[PDB]
Order: sequence, then structure tokens, then C-alpha cells
Amino acid sequence: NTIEDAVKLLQECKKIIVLTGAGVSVSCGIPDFRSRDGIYARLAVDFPDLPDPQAMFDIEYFRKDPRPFFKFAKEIYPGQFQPSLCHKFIALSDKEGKLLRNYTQNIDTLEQVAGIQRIIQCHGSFATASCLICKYKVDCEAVRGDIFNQVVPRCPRCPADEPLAIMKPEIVFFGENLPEQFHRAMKYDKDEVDLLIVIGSSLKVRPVALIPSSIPHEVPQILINREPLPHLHFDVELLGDCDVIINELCHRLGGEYAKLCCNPVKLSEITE
Ligand SMILES: NC(=O)c1ccc[n+]([C@@H]2O[C@H](COP(=O)([O-])OP(=O)(O)OC[C@H]3O[C@@H](n4cnc5c(N)ncnc54)[C@H](O)[C@@H]3O)[C@@H](O)[C@H]2O)c1
Ligand SMILES: NC(=O)[C@H]1CCCCc2c1[nH]c1ccc(Cl)cc21
Ligand SMILES: [Zn+2]
Repeated sequence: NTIEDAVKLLQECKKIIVLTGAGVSVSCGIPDFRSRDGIYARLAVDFPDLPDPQAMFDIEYFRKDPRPFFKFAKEIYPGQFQPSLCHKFIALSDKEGKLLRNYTQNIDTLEQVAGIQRIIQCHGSFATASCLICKYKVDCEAVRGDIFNQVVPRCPRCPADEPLAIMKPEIVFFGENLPEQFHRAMKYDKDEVDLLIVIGSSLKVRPVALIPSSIPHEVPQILINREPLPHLHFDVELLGDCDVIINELCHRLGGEYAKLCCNPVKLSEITE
């Protein structure tokens, strides 16, 4: 349960699964969900008319009133931020052939900018949109204009008389099923994985939260996070800023990893 043990594991293991959440994008300028400076805290101020902050990405509320989501969607739309050190570390692991899979809970699509190939977007993305009623699929470009104008995009197939004929981006809301590729990948990966690393996630959301216990118990597990996850037992817990920790791991690993080293907590201001 030391940083030296994490390095030893990183040097020895060849089929690594990295599970990431909103914590890895905090340094990029994207807030997480549940921290004091998270999405929920910001939603409580900026969208006080919601029953609760969780309603913004809840399928039941979206069906009732989709206007708040399309007021907010442009704020979380991909293509405006740069990848963190963590993204680059995962990308290098992939190039080095050591990465089995990066399961990401983020929709920011920074993995694509960083160059991570072996990637699963567990909670979907803005790349496609789907009608609530008829399940008609479009690519993002068909609905991009409506999103940036804060307008509710309507289904071309369904009649104008149907109120729920709304083109919803295929990001996974509460109450929705995850993309099939997630279940497909886990079915194969669980028998191949030789190391599991969780970075920047509270693991409070099913079924992704079930991954750490769905793989063989004998597989070593590392946590890189600001806080411990009380419900889960890890073999190594590296507690603190994930970029600081990864930067320290990169120094100790050397070679190509040491080339990623930088100053992740130098004095800086993030602008709006
Ligand atoms: N209606 C809703 O509210 C709703 C709907 C759909 C999905 N969700 C989901 O909630 C899911 C789970 O959230 P999550 O785990 O990704 O985020 P989270 O906010 O729950 O947890 C982020 C974790 O990372 C840590 N962290 C933050 N910054 C860090 C840093 N710089 N270094 C190290 N650690 C850091 C935090 O302490 C926290 O433990 C999201 O993927 C989202 O899909 C919520
Ligand atoms: N960095 C991400 O992309 C995170 C954190 C920023 C808010 C949007 C968001 C994220 N993850 C999600 C998963 C599902 C939904 Cl509906 C929305 C989100
Ligand atoms: Zn339709």
C-alpha cells in the first residue's frame, strides 16, 4: 500500500484496466459532480427551479421538461478543453501496449484528443442523438445548431403533435441503459485484466461501480483519488491530486513516462 508498490505493479502488469471519472478533468477546467465545487453545487445556484440538481441528467425529469437540459447542454459540449496529465499517461500506456481498456464515465471526449484508442465511453457522448419516442438516430451535426441556440431539437420522423418527440444526445441519464459496447467489453475484459486502476471517481453510480468487484479478487487494484472510497477495499491507495500522483509515478517509472513530467500544481488561474 505504498507508491513504490504502485510502481512495481505498473512495471509488472501488461493488461491494465483504467477506470476514470470526473476527477481526471478537474485540472482541465471541467468540474466534477459531488465535490463542494462540483456540478450539483453550481446547478443549485444557476438552475434553482429544478426539483434537485440531479434532475438535470434524469430521464424522468427530461421527459417532463427538456428545456433546462438544452439551456445547459452547450456548457458541457465537447471541444473546448485540453487533456490532463492523467489522459496523457493513459494514452502512453496504450501506445506502450499495456492498456487493456480505459472505461470512462466522462462525456468530455478528452480521451480522443489525448489519443487513447482502447476506450469505452460508459456514459455515452454527444456524438449521436436519439428520439425519445421512435428511437430515430442522428449524428451530432443534425442537432448541433439547436444545442448552441439553447433550443429543443425535434424529431424529423414523428408528427409535430407529439410533445416527447425530442432528439436527446446519447449521454446516459439516470434510468437509461448504457451502450451495448460497455457490456460487451466487460464480458471479455474481466478474464484478461491483470491490474485495475481507479482514477478520479467516487464510484457511486451503477453499473460502472460494480466493475471493481466483477473482476477476479486476485487482480491487484490501485486507487488514485483525492479521498478514499469507504465502501471499497483497494490494495494500494494513492490519496491526493491525481495529476500530482501521476507526475510522481512518471518520474519513478522513467523512460517514456518521465517525458510526460511537468508542474501540474504551479500557480495559475482558470478563467471562465
Ligand atoms: N442525474 C445525475 O445527477 C447524473 C446523471 C447521469 C450520470 N451521473 C453520473 O455520476 C457519475 C459519477 O461521478 P464521478 O465519479 O465521475 O464524479 P464524482 O464527482 O462523483 O467523483 C469524482 C471523484 O474524484 C475526486 N477528485 C476530484 N478532483 C480530483 C483531482 N484533481 N485529483 C484526484 N481526485 C479528484 C473526488 O474527490 C471524487 O472522489 C458521472 O459519471 C455521471 O455520469 C449523474
Ligand atoms: N468530465 C465529464 O465529462 C463529466 C463532468 C462534467 C459534467 C458532464 C458529465 C460528465 N460525465 C457525465 C456523464 C453523464 C452525463 Cl449525462 C453528463 C456527464
Ligand atoms: Zn421520433
